[PDB]
Amino acid sequence: QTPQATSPLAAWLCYLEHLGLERVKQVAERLDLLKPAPKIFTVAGTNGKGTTCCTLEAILLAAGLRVGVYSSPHLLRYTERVRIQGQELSEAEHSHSFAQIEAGRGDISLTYFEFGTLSALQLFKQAKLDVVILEVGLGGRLDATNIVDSDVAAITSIALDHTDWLGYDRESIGREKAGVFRGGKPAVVGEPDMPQSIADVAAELGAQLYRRDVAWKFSQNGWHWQCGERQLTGLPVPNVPLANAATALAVLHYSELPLSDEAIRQGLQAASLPGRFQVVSEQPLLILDVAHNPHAARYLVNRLAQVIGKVRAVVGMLSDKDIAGTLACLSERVDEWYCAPLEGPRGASAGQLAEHLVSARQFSDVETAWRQAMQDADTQDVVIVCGSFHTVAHVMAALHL
Repeated sequence: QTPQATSPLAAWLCYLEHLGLERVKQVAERLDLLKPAPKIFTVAGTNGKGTTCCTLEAILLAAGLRVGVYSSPHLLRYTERVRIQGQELSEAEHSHSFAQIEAGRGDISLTYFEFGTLSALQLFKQAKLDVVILEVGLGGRLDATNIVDSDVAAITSIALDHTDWLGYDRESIGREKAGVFRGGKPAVVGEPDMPQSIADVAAELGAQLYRRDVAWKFSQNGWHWQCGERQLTGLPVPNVPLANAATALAVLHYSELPLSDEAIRQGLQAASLPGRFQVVSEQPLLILDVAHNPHAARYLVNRLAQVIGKVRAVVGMLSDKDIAGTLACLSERVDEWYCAPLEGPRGASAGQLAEHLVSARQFSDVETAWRQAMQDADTQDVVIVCGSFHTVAHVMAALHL
């Protein structure tokens, strides 16, 4: 049955779970959703989209602007996906927005993500925003967020999130992501090892390509961000990866928005996202991180090295990830492994994780694994929960965050 505006959000999510861009575009046109705010930033990338967006948001809010952010996936609540002024909306607002998309689409079928994307646009449109930040779901060219013409588009990073396959490489991934670029608009690339396909697409489109280590760069007791002969010096170090903060500053720079020193510094000091190298406790140090590929794992290993005792990892992953690569990378720093299954046909068993490891413990579920790691942990240890949004979410639910 079809839910209504007054139905619980959970009933809407069940309906949606049971569901090129021509179809989602046609619905957005019917509902005048293509221009949610006067300034739109679209952020693609394999990793770092979340923390790039949260840095943009923090600086723009510090500047006194009205800002919305659309991000995905979520940890505990669907409502995490749409932030306005840094905050989540009520479930009721979501149910009402979904009902408007449902009425509005008529006979046109939409996917879960298209539906959620149109709902977000509708929420943003009503909120009288200055700037909307759209995190791409997957890829770029064919993502629902690509129906909106952005003022600035960015690629945060290029990395392989899946296993070997013909024709699947940095070049193929890059090409699809570059689909978010627009003719005559800044195309910011925060990946330092940029595939050529990104430059080729930018060139076919007529976008203005602005690459890290060509057009702008950064270096790190603050840090510096430079673009040509101008720089910001002695910036505060944020609680996000500096590469992503730097991509955010590049977006802001090429947008030409007026932004004070105070807004930049306050935003950098505020920027953070749950589950992105999130310290939840000390002695022992408990960190939650949604890393689920080798590139994300590399950053995690580097951070772990500087918080220096044993490192105990609580891990669960989806079966279609590069499990061998991610676990090989983490294994550079992880001393003790606590493996758990994730539920459903899409979730890897604990045995599927353990086959890539030597000494691994296997548990019935992530909470159980995590509790055993915390029991085993000495005060000098680090316990890192990682592998998937799902793994992190199970521990956050257990901790009642």
